[PDB]
Amino acid sequence: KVENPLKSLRTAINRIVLVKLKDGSEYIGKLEQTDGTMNLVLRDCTEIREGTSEPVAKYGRVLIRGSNILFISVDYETV
Amino acid sequence: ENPLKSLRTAINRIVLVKLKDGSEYIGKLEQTDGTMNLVLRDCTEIREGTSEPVAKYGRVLIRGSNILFISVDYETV
Amino acid sequence: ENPLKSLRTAINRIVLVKLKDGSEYIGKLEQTDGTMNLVLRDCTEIREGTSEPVAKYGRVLIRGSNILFISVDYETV
Amino acid sequence: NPLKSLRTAINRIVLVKLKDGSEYIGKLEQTDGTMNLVLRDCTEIREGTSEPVAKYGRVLIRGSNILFISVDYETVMN
Amino acid sequence: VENPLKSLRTAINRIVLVKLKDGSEYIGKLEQTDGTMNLVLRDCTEIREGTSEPVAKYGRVLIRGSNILFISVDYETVMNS
Amino acid sequence: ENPLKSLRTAINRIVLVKLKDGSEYIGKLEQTDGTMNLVLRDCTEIREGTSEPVAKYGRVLIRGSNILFISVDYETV
Amino acid sequence: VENPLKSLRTAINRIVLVKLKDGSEYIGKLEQTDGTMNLVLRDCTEIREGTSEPVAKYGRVLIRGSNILFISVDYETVMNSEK
Repeated sequence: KVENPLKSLRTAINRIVLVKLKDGSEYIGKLEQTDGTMNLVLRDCTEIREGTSEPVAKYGRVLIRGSNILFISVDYETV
Repeated sequence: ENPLKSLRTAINRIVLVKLKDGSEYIGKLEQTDGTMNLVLRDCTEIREGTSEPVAKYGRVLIRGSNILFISVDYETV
Repeated sequence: ENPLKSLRTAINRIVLVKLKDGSEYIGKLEQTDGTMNLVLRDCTEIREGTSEPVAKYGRVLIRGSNILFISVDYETV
Repeated sequence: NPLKSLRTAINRIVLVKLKDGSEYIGKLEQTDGTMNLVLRDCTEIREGTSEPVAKYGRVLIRGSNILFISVDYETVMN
Repeated sequence: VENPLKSLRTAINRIVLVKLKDGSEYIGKLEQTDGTMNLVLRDCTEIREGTSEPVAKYGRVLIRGSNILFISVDYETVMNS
Repeated sequence: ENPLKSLRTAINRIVLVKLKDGSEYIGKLEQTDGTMNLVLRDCTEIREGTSEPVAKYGRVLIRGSNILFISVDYETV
Repeated sequence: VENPLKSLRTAINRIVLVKLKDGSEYIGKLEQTDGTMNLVLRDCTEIREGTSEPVAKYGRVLIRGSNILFISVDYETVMNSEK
């Protein structure tokens, strides 16, 4: 079957991803929805700071605007 | 399962709207457009943690173009 | 529903406009537009947080793409 | 509608504020749907005053960078 | 009357001034423009507060119209004062 | 003759991506498309001149509209 | 005489300067171009303000036309002041 960047976004549904917006902020959540424009819907969204033991704020269920995203960590693994 | 009807399901509830400014706002969502244009009843700007209320704007119309994200169920307390 | 119809209901009233640079402007709304191009009267710039006019501009055509939000029902005084 | 309010001020002085917050005045000649303007005798005046900074002559201002345009400057004369 | 792009198109073979989004100004001799306000200038040099300096020569440059604040189409008349 | 068809010659290779943040990231390019969206494996953030990584993000989807330039083969050897 | 984007294609194999919106300048030898001003460069070297002194080597880069301020076509001869 096919493989394209945007399909790989659609395959990350129901798993834990990191989204980095353009302001430099990073939010971890359980990916639930996507679209072509990269509009995300996440569950248990938590802002984090790199370094640090992850969370610094919780936002619950969040609709993210694809226009403002820099990248998406498709399968975020803490090791 | 569209990312947008999740938004329009959140109408009549209290939402958090963050903008590129890092500016966060909280208010009862009334109306919603496909380009994520927003109207909020009782929209008070809140700093992050802080104190919360910073400025009370009443009913605001928010351009969708300038939004980072929207916490659709921001009765997260 | 439709968020921009909420803009045609503020005409001939005072509104507050937050622009992208963060500067705020009060004035009386006259005409509107699809691109949220606004025309205000007695428009005075006020500084972030306060109600103090630091500059008055009179009748002002505002470009819509540079607007953060519009406080539609700025009675709240 | 707004963009015909703009044409009211043809051959009259308007004030234009760009995204970087720099303000410019000059006599409006020509406009279009994206608010691309043409001004004569363009100057930088400094905010609050009408004391020039830089003269620029006839200028074409790209519309997307415009914060606002005060079409009825020159009545701020009063 | 009117069509802002036209005043740009009659400015060919003239000395113009371009203020870009980075906030810097340049002068040069205009040579090619299009509908997207893309500019081709000769003898381009960065520009200042008053008269006009030669801070940095960039020669023959193509200027992407999407990042231009404005263009002064008769700048020679200006620095002829 | 096409700038983008030089990008797809870099798949499975290590490239450097500088976002508009100025922030730069190295990683094995896996997937691309016409919008210059990229998928990197072992995406790590770097500071030019230094050896230590700023952050590890693993397999990353990079949105194409926020990229400055792609070093479509970082031969640092 | 002709059309801006096309004058960019007469600059293939030349040393050109590219300034991005952030303000950083890069020097390299132009390979491939398209309508949206997307570029491919060899010898891509970031140079410091106005000078011709290298600060970072990037080799072959695909540059996004969206983020360009300008392109100094044939930049080679424009190295009078130094080298």
